[PDB]
Amino acid sequence: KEWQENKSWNAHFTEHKSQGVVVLWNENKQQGFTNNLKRANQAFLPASTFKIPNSLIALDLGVVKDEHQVFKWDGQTRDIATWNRDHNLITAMKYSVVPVYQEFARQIGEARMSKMLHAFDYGNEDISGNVDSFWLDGGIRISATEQISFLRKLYHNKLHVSERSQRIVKQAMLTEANGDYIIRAKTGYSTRIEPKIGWWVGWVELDDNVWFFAMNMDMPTSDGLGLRQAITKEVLKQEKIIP
Amino acid sequence: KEWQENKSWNAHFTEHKSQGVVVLWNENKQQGFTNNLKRANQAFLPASTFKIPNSLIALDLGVVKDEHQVFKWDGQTRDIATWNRDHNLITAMKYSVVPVYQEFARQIGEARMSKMLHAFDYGNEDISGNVDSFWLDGGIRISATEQISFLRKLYHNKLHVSERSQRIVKQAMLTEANGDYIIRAKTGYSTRIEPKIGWWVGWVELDDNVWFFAMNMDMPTSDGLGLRQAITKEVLKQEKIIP
Ligand SMILES: [Cl-]
Repeated sequence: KEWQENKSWNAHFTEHKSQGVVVLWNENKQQGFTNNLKRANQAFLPASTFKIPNSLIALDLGVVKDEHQVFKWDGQTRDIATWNRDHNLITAMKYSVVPVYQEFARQIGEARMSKMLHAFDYGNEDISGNVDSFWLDGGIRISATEQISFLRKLYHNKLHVSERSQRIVKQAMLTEANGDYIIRAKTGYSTRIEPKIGWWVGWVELDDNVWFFAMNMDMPTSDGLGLRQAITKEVLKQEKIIP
Repeated sequence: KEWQENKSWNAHFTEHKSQGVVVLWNENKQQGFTNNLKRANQAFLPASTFKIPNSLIALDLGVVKDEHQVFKWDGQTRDIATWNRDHNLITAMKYSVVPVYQEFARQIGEARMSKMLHAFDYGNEDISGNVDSFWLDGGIRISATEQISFLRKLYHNKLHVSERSQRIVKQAMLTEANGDYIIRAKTGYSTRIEPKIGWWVGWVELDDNVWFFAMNMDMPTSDGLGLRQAITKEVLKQEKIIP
């Protein structure tokens, strides 16, 4: 649980006229690195990163049966095109399809949702809002360092849900894989309360180690959204974690 | 019809100066495609493609605890540099580490191995030869279309082992992923009995379909190994399956 601040990464942000935080955790060595200890420990709305615990709970309670169950589009056209189609758990996570996840949350219900999040130690002690809204409207907050602590539990199958639920969600988090590395992760974009931010949280699997990461950054327009991944990958490259 | 022959792809073999087959299977439409209906049905030694059933059997019997268990290098240098290190199930499949897998076969034993392959309906189901080498220089043979038949059952969690064993092995088969597709697959190089061949078998996961593949090509020399993937992706691209 030992930490180093590297202000030198601030350059990856200033390059884009942005502000933000990257937090890395070396699993083998049990050491953390961040450009900004303060912001690393500040709590923000999780927006679509909340689909990770939402997925786990829906699977564990059998709200969702498996990763192939189809959730049919409701016929209402929303302004994100990829939402306007049938989804399973994999594609719902891939395209961050809020309406699907909102239906999951309703079936979970407020009482089980609250208890499972307490079991996960996820988020602030007193959450609030409606069950299908709280994770959007500002009823729950989490810091990049707290995202890492949660992801390390999931990695290790240590959360208070079945092993099966955790394996399925880790499959759903798969984002990139090559001969050098696998990334399992989830993006977020929080717009409903200031400051508007983007998220990318997850890990990098190597042959010999795993690097957990969580980043957030100011995101006043959707124009910068690609920086969530690019800035994280710049830091991974600089740190020789990926080529 | 159910099966369609597309000699068009033969051009990918000769443009890279070799010979072989590709079999594709459309899961949604239950349709098959190959450039050589004949060689598609021809049985060869599975070589390291046998790591898929071997892994499944090892996990299900508890010979292997999970994907993190470490198999320590014995300190003897072998031909392939990447073998000369510690491995877990994920790295052992990535690097095709025969020594690890032989140790599995010995602990499984001839009687359980034979029974399991009967229940998998795997190729000629014949394990005459060394229990720790039959897939390499022994009596077992399998066709590309029998590979696909087996791989379909694995995809659907319908092999006679636990769901957990199947999900772990499908994780271990992860070869490539991006915003376009996921490939789960395993390579094979058979050199001890003629004709020498290369395999690549697995599947391509898309948003709303899965394309199983099984391919084998002549490999008189280890210089063509790279072609196993290259010819398959050439075919995949031509069929508009991957960009
Ligand atoms: Cl996976």
